[PDB]
Amino acid sequence: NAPLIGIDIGGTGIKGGIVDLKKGKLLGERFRVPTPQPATPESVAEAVALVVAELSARPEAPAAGSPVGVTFPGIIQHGVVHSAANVDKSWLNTDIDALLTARLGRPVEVINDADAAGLAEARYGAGAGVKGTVLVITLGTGIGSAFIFDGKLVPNAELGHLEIDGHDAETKASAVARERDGLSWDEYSVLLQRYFSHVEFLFSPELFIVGGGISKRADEYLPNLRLRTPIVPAVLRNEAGIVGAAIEIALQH
Ligand SMILES: OC[C@H]1O[C@@H](O)[C@H](O)[C@@H](O)[C@@H]1O
Repeated sequence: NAPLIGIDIGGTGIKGGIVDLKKGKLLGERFRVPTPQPATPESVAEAVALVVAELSARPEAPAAGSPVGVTFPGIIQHGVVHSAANVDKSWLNTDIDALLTARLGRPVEVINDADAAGLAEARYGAGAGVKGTVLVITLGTGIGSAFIFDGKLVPNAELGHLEIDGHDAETKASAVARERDGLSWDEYSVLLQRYFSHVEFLFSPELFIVGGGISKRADEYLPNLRLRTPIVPAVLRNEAGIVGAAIEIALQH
């Protein structure tokens, strides 16, 4: 049926795509603009507007007033941001749905970035057909987590902020932390063994799906892990957030 525009707000880039929910893929190429710095509500709103404007002008674009799905790296409750771990703190308590709807001139509904990735994996990726608890852990600027149960999203799980060995988990195990501390893939594997085995004890999941940029290098560390839970890289990576954002619109509507 009718495609929907999905927007993924990341630390280094704000990208979007026209999503065909029938195939779980994008129509045409994804479009990206640099994440403004500082990334404030006002600057980010402008960047999102540019991405949406570009996609809306394409022949394969959905109706001009169709709702747009957008991701954000934080807790989202009733369109309001409740955490801003790696973004400007001015985002806290910001009604992002209202902010973007006003700027774009069409309905906009935001969802956590990891949650969106989870919806996508559950519907079109490594989580399809898997019942029970499925945890999608994304490794990038921060550590994101989508809690899926029986194919349904249990919203806003922030497992990247579990405390492990005296530290906020992502401060030591994010993709960024790995480079900052000069860790080899094997040393990083030690940190991940600790993280996943801990989360495994916390939830006894049926499956772990690893997302985020460096999940593309999963063969460098997953083979070293010794878990009771099967663990595989995510099917969608560069487009997981975009697709998941569109899925959320559909589910809500
Ligand atoms: O972007 C990945 C994750 O980073 C964490 O620091 C944020 O708290 C999460 O909301 C986000 O999903």
